[PDB]
Amino acid sequence: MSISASEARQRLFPLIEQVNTDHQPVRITSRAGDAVLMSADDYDAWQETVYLLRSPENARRLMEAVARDKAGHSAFTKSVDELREM
Amino acid sequence: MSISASEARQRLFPLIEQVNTDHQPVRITSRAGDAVLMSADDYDAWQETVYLLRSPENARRLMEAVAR
Amino acid sequence: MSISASEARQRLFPLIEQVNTDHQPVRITSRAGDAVLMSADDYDAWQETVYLLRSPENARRLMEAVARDKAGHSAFTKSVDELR
Amino acid sequence: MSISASEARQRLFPLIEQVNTDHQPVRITSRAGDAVLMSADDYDAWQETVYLLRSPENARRLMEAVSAFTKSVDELREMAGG
Repeated sequence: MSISASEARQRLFPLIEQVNTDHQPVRITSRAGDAVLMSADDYDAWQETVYLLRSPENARRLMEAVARDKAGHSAFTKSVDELREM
Repeated sequence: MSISASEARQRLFPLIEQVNTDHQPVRITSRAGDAVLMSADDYDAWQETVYLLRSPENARRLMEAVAR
Repeated sequence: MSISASEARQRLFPLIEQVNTDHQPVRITSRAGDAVLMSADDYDAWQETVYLLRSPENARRLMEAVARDKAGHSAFTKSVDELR
Repeated sequence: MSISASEARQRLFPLIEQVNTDHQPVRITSRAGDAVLMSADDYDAWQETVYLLRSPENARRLMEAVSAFTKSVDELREMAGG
């Protein structure tokens, strides 16, 4: 979860499998500054949902969609549970 | 809507049905500060979404799930 | 810690000053439904600051702009002065 | 503007430098799946500001961060810290 740009340039393939599995960002350090590698799905999803949050009513529309079905229930309970653990 | 504090005071109960129905906030003017009246479900969903947005993976999980 | 709509309609004015002085939203419970009353400023800032994070890269520019706000007009003029 | 991991591997050092100079993220595509590389300072601002936004008070404070009067603040400051 933190490594030199030097160790990361060798190890990009497994770092990318990594961020896409455990969904944990990787800090890459460097003399010319530090960087974060992350799952590109996660990042994109994060942007696109903030895109939809133009107002409280959209946040409400999101929660409902989540309340609609059993897969919504699953995904939302796991998120709250993640939260509850930290 | 967009009204005065006295206008908002006498009209307060229909304002609460209005907010719970059209989900639009109501801007109340007063020389003591402006205020917004919004539905409680809207407020709670907004604040909850923002809290859940702490983890980016959560967004991806909100997304994947609606699409189920 | 909520208040009934009837108590709210009564005390609207002091509720309004108070939502703006202490900036804490008040929850209103009624037979007509539930509401939250908060300052227009908290509400505008909530919506706009989220809109700005549409690009995660705005976060740092928000942080720095607010830092330049707290610095004062003072920091600017000195910048201007350091010269060619 | 996405590059292959095989490209990212080659110019990893200038890429890290770019991301931090430009304050723009880079999308890396690879046989191992997709990633986004971003300045660490800016990832951090981003996680922190979303954390702060839970609260509408903190949000207000991000919007609203902001003489003879101002003179005397400076005077008191100095008096209080000298």
